[PDB]
Amino acid sequence: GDRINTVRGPITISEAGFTLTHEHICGSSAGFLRAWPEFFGSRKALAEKAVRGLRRARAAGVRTIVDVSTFDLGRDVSLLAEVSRAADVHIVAATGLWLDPPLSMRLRSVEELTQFFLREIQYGIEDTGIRAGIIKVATTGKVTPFQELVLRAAARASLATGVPVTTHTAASQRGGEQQAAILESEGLSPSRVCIGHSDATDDLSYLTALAARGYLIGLDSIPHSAIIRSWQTRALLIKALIDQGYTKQILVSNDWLFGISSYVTNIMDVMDSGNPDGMAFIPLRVIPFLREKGIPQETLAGITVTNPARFLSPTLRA
Amino acid sequence: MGDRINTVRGPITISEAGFTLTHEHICGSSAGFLRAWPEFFGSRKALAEKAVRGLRRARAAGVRTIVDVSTFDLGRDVSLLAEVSRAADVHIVAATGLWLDPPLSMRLRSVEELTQFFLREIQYGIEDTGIRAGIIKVATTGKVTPFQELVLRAAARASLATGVPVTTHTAASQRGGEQQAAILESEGLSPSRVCIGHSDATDDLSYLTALAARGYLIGLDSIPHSAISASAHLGIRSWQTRALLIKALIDQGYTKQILVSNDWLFGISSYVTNIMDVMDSGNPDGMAFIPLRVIPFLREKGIPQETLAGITVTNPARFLSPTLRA
Ligand SMILES: CCCCCCP(=O)(O)Oc1ccc2ccccc2c1
Ligand SMILES: CCCCCCP(=O)(O)Oc1ccc2ccccc2c1
Ligand SMILES: [Zn+2]
Ligand SMILES: [Zn+2]
Ligand SMILES: [Zn+2]
Repeated sequence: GDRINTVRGPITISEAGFTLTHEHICGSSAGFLRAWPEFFGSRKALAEKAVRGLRRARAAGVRTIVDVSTFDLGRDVSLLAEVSRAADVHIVAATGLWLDPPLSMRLRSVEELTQFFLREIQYGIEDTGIRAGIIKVATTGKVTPFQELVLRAAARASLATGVPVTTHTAASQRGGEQQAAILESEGLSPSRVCIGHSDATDDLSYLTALAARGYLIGLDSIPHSAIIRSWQTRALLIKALIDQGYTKQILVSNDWLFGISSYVTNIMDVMDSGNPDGMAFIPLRVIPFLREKGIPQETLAGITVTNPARFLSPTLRA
Repeated sequence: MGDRINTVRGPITISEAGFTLTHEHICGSSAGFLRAWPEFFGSRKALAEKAVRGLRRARAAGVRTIVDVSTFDLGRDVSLLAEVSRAADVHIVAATGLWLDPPLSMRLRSVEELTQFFLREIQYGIEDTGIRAGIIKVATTGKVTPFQELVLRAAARASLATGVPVTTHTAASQRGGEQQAAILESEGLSPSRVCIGHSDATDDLSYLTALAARGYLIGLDSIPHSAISASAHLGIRSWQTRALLIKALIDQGYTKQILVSNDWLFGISSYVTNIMDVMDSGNPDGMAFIPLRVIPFLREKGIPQETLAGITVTNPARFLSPTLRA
């Protein structure tokens, strides 16, 4: 133990089950949900939609999701705890920073950012006692100077705790290469890192090189195509990496959410009509699509159960 | 409305406000930051206790009310305001609006949506506290951005629907007040509902008097910032220079347009670490700087006691009093 922190407390890795490693309850901004809950109809309406959505995902086999909403994505761990309890789905909460850090974060040193990430992992988030079980970082283009500080702080928090790092990248710009250079310079093992949004390219050699270095490859936005590139085209990247022998490097998810304020108004209605399966898109469409392309059950179980368990269990490090 | 002002302890009558500092902060931060990382300030309790000591000392020096012009995106925590207002027994008026650091969920909103957010905070309450804003704070860069113009129009519509005043953050060295006033007036807002803030950062009396002559309130609100080289041997600019702008505006006949404040804080995270120690070293009086140093300096220049009382009492009362909506 080696246990994984969830918003309801620690769980053993055998409890994690079928895990979606990149999801959101709500994509927002710090403070926003509590200051303007009517933007989502109400806090109650958002909670009830998320409960129904997680209960839908649970009925399709999901047992754990990783909500990679950070501070600056408006993460509200008390909402996560509520919907987790009512849906009987484990939710792992995140620390780190995404692409919208306020001034009080932008002006911090790497040492200070490290103590904030560590506080959220070791002590708890806000006054809730809920501890993060993953560190989420986002970078753009070439890593900005501040984004490099965040990566180094993330590496340092991970190295003290064994909790893994998952990233937001622009795959069309091959952004994981710069992320990997920085994280390795800190001494972080690639086996502690998921390079996410990696399904947003056709450049397989970029993904294969990262997997061959030990990185987990986050093919985590497949339903976003379903809203030229078909979602089945993105799904075939999973088979491509399987076929090259890197199934133990693959993590798959929807990158879905149940409310969104960090974008144009009503985008949630467009997203939901584009993907009515929500977070069940992965188990209900991608998994059977991979099966009829000849992927065996043992491999799919490895990807959806074994890999997330290894990824999320704190190590220390191989 | 009429003769009642919303505070973090609930409504009070005009007469209760007394000596009022119209531009102050308990904590200069970011949305969510204080609750997510209180040990940045030592602890929430350590920050509350520092604010309470500070407000008590300002109260001993005569202060009865501060206006905390911290917006959502300056990390306003009205629960913290209410706690320290009650412990110090000093009225605190809370703000809505948006400052210079709106997150994505604010940056992508329409004017109609921002108008609703501001109305929510004035008419219903901030977050789930029931505490209603008594002022609308807006900030612009020198030249107003498209989003900042949206914020100004929403602030005007909220002010016109509720009667609560608007107070602004400007770059005085770029005459920021003039672009703001033009946008506000294009929405039909009276200049008498608007304070143009940080106006003591300039020595351009022509800029200050023209705004005053249109009925704007002039926020000479950061006097002690001057109290703490460069390559060109530039020097600082003393706090007495800033304070003499008060006398200048009195001598031009615009006594009734002057608001005076410290723009102080008891914690700050929206700046490089350790700026708070530097500020407290430079101005140990905190928010008491106005009553303990500025008032006697102006008295010493022949300004009558009753003129100083009108500036620090009557002008804020007239400005804060909700004005115009049946
Ligand atoms: C800016 C959208 C708020 C949620 C961002 C979370 P993400 O970095 O994982 O990826 C997303 C997630 C949802 C999106 C919806 C519309 C457009 C782009 C989107 C990108
Ligand atoms: C920029 C972080 C300070 C919070 C904003 C307060 P303000 O914009 O109303 O005026 C001040 C108030 C205090 C300040 C202290 C150091 C640097 C800048 C300052 C600006
Ligand atoms: Zn992302
Ligand atoms: Zn995401
Ligand atoms: Zn300001």
